[PDB]
Amino acid sequence: SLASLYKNHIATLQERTRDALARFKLDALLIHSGELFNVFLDDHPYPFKVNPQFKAWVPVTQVPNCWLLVDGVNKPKLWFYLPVDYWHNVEPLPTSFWTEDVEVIALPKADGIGSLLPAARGNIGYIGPVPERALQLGIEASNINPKGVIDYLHYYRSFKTEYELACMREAQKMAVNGHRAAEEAFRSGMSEFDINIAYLTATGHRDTDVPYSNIVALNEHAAVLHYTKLDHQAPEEMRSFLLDAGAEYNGYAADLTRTWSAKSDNDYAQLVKDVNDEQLALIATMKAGVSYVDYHIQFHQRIAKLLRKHQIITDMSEEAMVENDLTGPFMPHGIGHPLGLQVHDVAGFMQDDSGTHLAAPAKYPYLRCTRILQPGMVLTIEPGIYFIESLLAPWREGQFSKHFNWQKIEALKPFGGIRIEDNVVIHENNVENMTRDLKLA
Amino acid sequence: SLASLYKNHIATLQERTRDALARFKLDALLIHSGELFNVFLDDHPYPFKVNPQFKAWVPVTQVPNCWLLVDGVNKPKLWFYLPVDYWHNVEPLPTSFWTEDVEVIALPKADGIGSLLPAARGNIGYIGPVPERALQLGIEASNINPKGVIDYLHYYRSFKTEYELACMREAQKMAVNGHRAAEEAFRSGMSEFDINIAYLTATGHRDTDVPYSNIVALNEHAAVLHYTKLDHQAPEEMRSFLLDAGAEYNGYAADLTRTWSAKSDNDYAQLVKDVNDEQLALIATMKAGVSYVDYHIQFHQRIAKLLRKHQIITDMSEEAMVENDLTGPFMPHGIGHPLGLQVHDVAGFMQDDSGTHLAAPAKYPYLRCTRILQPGMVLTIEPGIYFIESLLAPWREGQFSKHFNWQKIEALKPFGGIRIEDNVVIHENNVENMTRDLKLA
Ligand SMILES: [Mg+2]
Ligand SMILES: [Mg+2]
Ligand SMILES: [Mg+2]
Ligand SMILES: [Mg+2]
Repeated sequence: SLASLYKNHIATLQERTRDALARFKLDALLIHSGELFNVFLDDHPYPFKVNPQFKAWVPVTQVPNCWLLVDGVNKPKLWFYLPVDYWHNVEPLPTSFWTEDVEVIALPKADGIGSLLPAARGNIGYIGPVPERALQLGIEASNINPKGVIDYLHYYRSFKTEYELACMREAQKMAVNGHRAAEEAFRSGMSEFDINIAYLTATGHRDTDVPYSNIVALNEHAAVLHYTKLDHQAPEEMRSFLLDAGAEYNGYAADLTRTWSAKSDNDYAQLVKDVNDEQLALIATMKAGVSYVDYHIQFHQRIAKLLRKHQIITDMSEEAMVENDLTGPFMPHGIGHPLGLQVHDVAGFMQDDSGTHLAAPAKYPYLRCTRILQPGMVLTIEPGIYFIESLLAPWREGQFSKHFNWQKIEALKPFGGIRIEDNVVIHENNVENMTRDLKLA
Repeated sequence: SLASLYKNHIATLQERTRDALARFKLDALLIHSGELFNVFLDDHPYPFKVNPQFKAWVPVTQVPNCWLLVDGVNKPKLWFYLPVDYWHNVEPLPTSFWTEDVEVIALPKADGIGSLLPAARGNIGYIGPVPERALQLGIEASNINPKGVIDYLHYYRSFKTEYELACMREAQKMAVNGHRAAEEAFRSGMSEFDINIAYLTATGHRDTDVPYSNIVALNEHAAVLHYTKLDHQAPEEMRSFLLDAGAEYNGYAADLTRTWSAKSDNDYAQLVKDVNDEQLALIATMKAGVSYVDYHIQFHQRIAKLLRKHQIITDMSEEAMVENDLTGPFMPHGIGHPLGLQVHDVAGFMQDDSGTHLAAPAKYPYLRCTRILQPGMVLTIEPGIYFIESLLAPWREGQFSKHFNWQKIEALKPFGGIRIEDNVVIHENNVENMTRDLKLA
């Protein structure tokens, strides 16, 4: 099943590659997995992060010095770095399903790749993180990471193959398990550090191989959007927990966010439940052929609803709240973004395979996606509401200050904020919510 | 007390810097903490690894875009990157023990540094991982990471101040706690992954912030010198555990290795005990004024003694065993190296402040230290005995094959290997074993 899906994946990628080579007048693409490099003045290596364009073809993510030659017609060729040394642990020559559709060739020495490459290299496009290596290998200067080919392929990354979707559902499983374990850790009164430990234990991940840094935010930290630190002692009293964490399977990411209240009978808990319901309703409105921006704006309308309902903003209609941008400081980020091999996946602004860029509207400058919904797309939906003094301050001084319930805002600050993130897949007649299909409350 | 020590530290570094600047004809050093950089084609950042030369002055290890300006006479100036935006964690400048000896100035934008630096930059030497940024700031290309100054400073990093020693002792405490918890995990039959969890829990480290990747090796994996993988299921039969792991405090590293046998009554357990005792005896022989190579060779003699005692190598004297290099494949690495801000600390081969280089002897090409011991040096002592087929097998094709007890070697291979590592401080008339002072058995 997964194997046959992978045969389709290879066929799709071969077609895209063939079209790209035809358009940009190239013979083939040489895709480099990457190389190790050390910290300044030290021999301490940075962790290896594989070229996304490399793992786009094959599930090999932990091996540098690998090389993929593709022409869209012949069987893809993979030179797989296989050093023989007693120092390091070395990955064996892979023989999994994918090796049936990809010709795997052992590469004992990294500098042995040059003699194995095609004789004529003048029309080969190199894609990889080491341009100097490409130049050494006889790749023409302009064929080193050519932006036209890269943009083309990125545009087509927007549309996931069935194999990719299967991989992403598998990542969803791991992330869900992690989130449940983390919630249990929170309920037990554990610190952010220990909660993180519980998440990693449940997922089988290390902090060095999660698709992105975990956000384990207790209380006020929930209002901190890029919170990546971990307190080693639990707060004096538990109030709230925002967890933005995910997982990875065959290079494909899940990226989930859940928010919990320590108590269930306060304003904050009610607000969390409301954000949940609004998120689900928004998703229920989603369909192909509609701009993603529409859904961003839509959630700002829902924010206006919640602000009015909870008496956070008073003496103003929801419509006027949106018109005057009062909802702006409460969700100062976008409703979400494409998801795939990368967490913030490529082509979020790209309208065609020629690289046409459509920026976010000035009113919502941090929106990461301006794409028309089409079947095959995988997108995050991550609405939130936060109470951030630096953003609220100018409002307190301005003409709309009287509309803000500063007392209640102060009362909500110690709870930080709320975000609820699912990952969905656009289909012809519906939207598949992978996260909720796994019943993550 | 740490404040007073730090004041002394500042005085020391000031004088070193003054002398270096006078010698290599510069007015000041501009030392850059570093910059974030992302994965190829992604917005996923690599973990931040501070410039060792930067944390050499101040205990700031997690903040990019910081700049130290030092002339060796006036109070050190530190522009501390302190951005004001509703993302990540917002807080004021540090007011810790070190902020009275250094002038700390908030830097809200990374590109604002250039207008805050002295106008005359023709004689300012840049030290940092971003030469391009130095060029942008008008630093002469020949003054970007100047070899003379860097080598000089590296040479003097060999001699730790009292502040540095204190920090290293704290790191020792952390690491010792980790090793104890890890041994306990091992005895309980836990997988490498769970043992690593236990280590991280006891030290309070993350995999992303350990000074070097943990080596958690069960059974045969102990024969793999750089084993940084983790099995998630415990092996069928527990036989051995080699743990090479450490900790960091104020940017200063501890690096410890311990080896345990599942059973206490077999040959392997006895060999582990013997290696431990021989390590301790070697350390008991250590003296200032003596070459480190002497101690490397000495431990090869001790290895010869053990191999003879255990009937692993037969019918050859210890002296002849060393002369013919039969002990070679049993410890294919150095006896140790300088330790400090970096794990493999600097100036290991550097004989003077002019950068004179003394290579390891050809017989022991992987020895990382050729220094004469002097008071204030911190060194690792990490002897080991391993059973590595790729290194042992060729001896069967040679004239000394008859001296190898291949049967016993075959019996010992399932246990992998043994390494016992302590971190020691050289003093005038004694050697301080920080690790054993903490009673890590
Ligand atoms: Mg997220
Ligand atoms: Mg997201
Ligand atoms: Mg060491
Ligand atoms: Mg070590």
